[PDB]
Amino acid sequence: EEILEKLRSIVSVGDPKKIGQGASGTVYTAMDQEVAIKQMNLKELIINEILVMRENKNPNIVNYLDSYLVGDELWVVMEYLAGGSLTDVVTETCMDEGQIAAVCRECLQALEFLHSNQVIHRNIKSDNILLGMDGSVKLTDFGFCAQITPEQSKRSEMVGTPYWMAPEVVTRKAYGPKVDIWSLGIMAIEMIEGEPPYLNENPLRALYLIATNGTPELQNPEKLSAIFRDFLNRCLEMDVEKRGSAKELLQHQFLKIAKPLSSLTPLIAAAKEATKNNHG
Ligand SMILES: CNc1ncc2cc(-c3ccc(-n4ccnc(C)c4=O)cc3Cl)c(=O)n(CCCN)c2n1
Repeated sequence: EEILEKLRSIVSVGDPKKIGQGASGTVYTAMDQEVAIKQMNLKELIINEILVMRENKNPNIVNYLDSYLVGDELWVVMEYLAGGSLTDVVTETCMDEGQIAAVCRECLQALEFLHSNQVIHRNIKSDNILLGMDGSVKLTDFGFCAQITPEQSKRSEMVGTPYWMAPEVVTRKAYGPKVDIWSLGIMAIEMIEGEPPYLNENPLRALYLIATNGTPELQNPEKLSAIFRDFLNRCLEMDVEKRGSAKELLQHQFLKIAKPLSSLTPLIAAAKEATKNNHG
């Protein structure tokens, strides 16, 4: 009806000329340069995702291309980043603080371009971090994003992935763009330990634990620099006022030891090889 008609007007009807799959729905790679195209069988959430990315292009954000659809079902074409996801790196390799810092910088820069444009991601995690072969870092999957306004600057709906969700979100309190900061802090734990806290627990158990403990403890804090140790706490602070911002954290001392983005290309190569080991 109405909402489908609005989406119909955004979608192009030109000339449309394989990752495999597939969660909601399936994602492929094709030839019409190398691209990535998703298929969903058919809503305002789709419209919001397409609009936010179409109207907020950035080198630190995976680039939108075009939109098509047959009868129902829908096609979103976007660029392809060949280095894969950060999840493949954090789960198969060890990152030094220099490499961990470099990633956080690119992510904080991607969060500063968003927070200043009244946009909260709300689903920051390593799975939603994609890598270029040159070690470039880009944010993806904005299906959970929420645009804020001068009149309404906060929200109260429970959205995101449990293990990366800030306490104020799981306790159904009002929150802002600093939930992307907590999620960044959890993603830093990924780059240290391989997993977010409580990953062995089921998602509901994790939520309960996040409400209880608040700030999560690292398995081996003594293996970290006092400057990295400081960066984490500035991300994982309970008080929203005390917790750092994308702009504020971009000027942190931990990001000065950031290695060149080229230093992430051996991590990528390792991830690629380890992805081959798991199959054979
Ligand atoms: C591996 N390189 C790589 N590089 C780029 C991508 C891009 C996407 C990707 C990301 C977002 C969208 N998108 C955009 C706007 N509105 C909607 C409804 C939508 O689905 C489509 C794709 Cl195809 C995508 O889904 N993947 C798959 C893994 C991340 N989800 C990608 N993988």
